Amino acid sequence: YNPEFFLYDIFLKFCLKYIDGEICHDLFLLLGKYNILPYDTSNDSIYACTNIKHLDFINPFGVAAGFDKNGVCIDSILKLGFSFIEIGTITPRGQTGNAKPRIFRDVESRSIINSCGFNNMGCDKVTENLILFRKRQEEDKLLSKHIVGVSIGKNKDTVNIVDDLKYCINKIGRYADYIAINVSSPNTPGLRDNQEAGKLKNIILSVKEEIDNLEKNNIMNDEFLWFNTTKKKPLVFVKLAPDLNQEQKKEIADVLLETNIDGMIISNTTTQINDIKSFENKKGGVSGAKLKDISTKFICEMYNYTNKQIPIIASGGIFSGLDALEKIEAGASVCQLYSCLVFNGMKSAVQIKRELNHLLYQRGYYNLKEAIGRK
Ligand SMILES: Cc1cc2nc3c(=O)[nH]c(=O)nc-3n(C[C@H](O)[C@H](O)[C@H](O)COP(=O)(O)O)c2cc1C
Ligand SMILES: Cc1nc2cc(OC(F)(F)F)ccc2n1-c1ccc(C(=O)NC2CC2)s1
Ligand SMILES: CCCCCCCCCCCC[N+](C)(C)[O-]
Ligand SMILES: O=C(O)c1cc(=O)[nH]c(=O)[nH]1
Repeated sequence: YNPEFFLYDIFLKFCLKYIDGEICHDLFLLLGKYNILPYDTSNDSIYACTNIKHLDFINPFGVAAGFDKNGVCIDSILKLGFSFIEIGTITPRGQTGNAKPRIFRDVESRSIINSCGFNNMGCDKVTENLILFRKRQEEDKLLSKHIVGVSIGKNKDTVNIVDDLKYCINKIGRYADYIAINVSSPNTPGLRDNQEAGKLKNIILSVKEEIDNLEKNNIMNDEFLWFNTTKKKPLVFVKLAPDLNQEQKKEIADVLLETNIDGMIISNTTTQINDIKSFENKKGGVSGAKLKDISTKFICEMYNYTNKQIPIIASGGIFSGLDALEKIEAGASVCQLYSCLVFNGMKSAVQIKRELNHLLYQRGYYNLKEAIGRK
């Protein structure tokens, strides 16, 4: 491995015991901004590359939304060894989010709870940050072929979700490889109710429509319209919460096929977790190890209910290569990490890529794509 990763695990050990969780996170981000994290400069195995339609991932691990909300250190997080990152969730206008403290960690169970409430700098600032990233990407050998998706959402006092989505799309869409529609945060009331079938359908179609209209105004070639990685219009995903009834699920499955959505992220955080003692005090959505089983089962169902037609992005509870293969066997094409980063540290992507590779060999798969959906 590397010593650089070593010191940071030590600093991280310290910070987990004594420092407030949001502060640790900001600290991590500040280190990224300053470009003093370690680099994974290794070639990823050609046997674990993956794709979602025409969107190609050099490796199957990315970082989930809510980690770099404002795109302040995309380079540095990608350079840890991840194939992609999802920035945001963003909203049209900058927002403080809910009252601090709003993030707590339980180390022993490797779980997190949060009630952030979409704290972010807003679309215009985040768009400016993405633009600067995209300019660096053109000059930096390590960033080529790396994917950046943008998670989009609504301001908390916004009545019309769709108007919020549309505005985001027209601002930042050109710079995104994909757009994740966040209708699943349990920290802005209601929002989660937008997963009801009628509103969701309308939402997907308006998203898809605004993206298409990006292409129509401009005089330039596509090479110049899409200032992203794929050089094409961003794909459209929707991230779902796991706190839904079986009937609801089958009904959401239906609308995804009907609207021909490019993919689904399963899943967002849960509020259905009761047995974490340090979290009785606390409010919001739950991440980490305890979410793994629920999230896995949710992938199975949706893959089934969509007839293996809608590419799945998996989240969360993913810590090991084994955790990772479970998701893939259940039907995920690609995996996002969040908590693992928090508890396992900067080495997370290097560690997990090796384990997925070593485990793909013991199960005698020829490559990753062959494992998808092999229950
Ligand atoms: C502090 C925090 C902030 C988050 N912010 C977002 C967000 O803005 N948008 C989103 O779609 N998910 C958000 N999430 C959910 C994560 O993206 C991820 O789906 C969830 O943590 C499950 O993954 P995990 O078990 O690997 O941690 C957030 C999670 C945490 C813990
Ligand atoms: C991976 C990692 N390594 C870190 C080393 C650190 O110490 C140093 F600043 F380097 F001295 C501080 C934070 C670190 N992170 C963290 C990143 C995000 C973290 C976190 O808790 N998110 C809260 C939402 C749970 S924790
Ligand atoms: C500014 C050098 C001090 C670094 C010591 C603690 C972290 C070391 C990681 C440095 C790696 C930075 N770099 C060159 C990989 O980007
Ligand atoms: O911003 C948040 O509070 C948030 C958003 C989201 O999608 N998921 C989550 O757990 N928290």
